[PDB]
Amino acid sequence: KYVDKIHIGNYEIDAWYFSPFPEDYGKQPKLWLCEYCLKYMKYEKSYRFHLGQCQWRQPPGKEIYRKSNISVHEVDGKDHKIYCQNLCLLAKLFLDHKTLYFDVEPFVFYILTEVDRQGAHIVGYFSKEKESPDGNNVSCIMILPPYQRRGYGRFLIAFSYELSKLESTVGSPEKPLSDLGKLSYRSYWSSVLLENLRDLSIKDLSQMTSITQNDIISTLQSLNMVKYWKGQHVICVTPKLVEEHLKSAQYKKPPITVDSVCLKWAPP
Ligand SMILES: Cc1cc(OC(C)C)cc(C(=O)NNS(=O)(=O)c2ccccc2)c1F
Ligand code: NA
Ligand SMILES: [Zn+2]
Repeated sequence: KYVDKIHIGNYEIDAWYFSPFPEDYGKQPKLWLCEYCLKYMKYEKSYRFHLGQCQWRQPPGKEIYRKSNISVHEVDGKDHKIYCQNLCLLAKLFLDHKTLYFDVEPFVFYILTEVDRQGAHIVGYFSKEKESPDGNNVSCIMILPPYQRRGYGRFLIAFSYELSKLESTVGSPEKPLSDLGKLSYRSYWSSVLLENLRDLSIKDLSQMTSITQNDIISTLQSLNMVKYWKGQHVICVTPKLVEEHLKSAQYKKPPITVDSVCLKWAPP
């Protein structure tokens, strides 16, 4: 019997996938998690006692982004191993393809929180390899179900590229993406490339956005905005076509933006 439901913060969330919590935790009807330190617990009564004792009110590590009540904390897997392991176990409940939960030292984790008077409330996160041979600027990216489709995943995607820009490098999320992750990346890539084309080669779009040329190309292909000439993909779009796409329906929700002025981060 697996964990099939969690209590975290004020949320109850059904699981989507197996996550390898220890077997005596899986047998319970519900797993209870501290939303701040991510300790997982077996019983409502151990949970209630923890909440009265636990002094964390935000993620560990350093706050590398803060604008109003939106916060990102950078957590080195080697300096906060238990926390990062608990995060990985939580994420695996909602990610089919994640496979790494306990060997977190090679990773840095970026925790998105929404802040009120009580504390910084976890919304989702992405992990990133400290050293990525493959040029992945995201390893796993997860938004908790009650926050999905509300602009938070777009924020974290945009955030992963802002770090890539600061590293003077392109990057791409590690494959395979979850289904919602796929739709989300395609929509983010469209928005960013279309906005840059409104206001340029494929290589220019790549250097301006840190989106890889392959991701740019496959995005422009889905928009039917690339020609092929003698073995080369070549952008082929009119300003009017760009605006037709941009004011269409799916680009209408106002984003949580990443304000680079509020990003406190130096490339390793
Ligand atoms: C990357 C990602 C992962 C995710 O978790 C899954 C893995 C369980 C959820 C989201 C998410 O919530 N997307 N919706 S969105 O933020 O409103 C958004 C609107 C427009 C363009 C991009 C995103 C997400 F982006
Ligand atoms: Na649910
Ligand atoms: Zn706690």
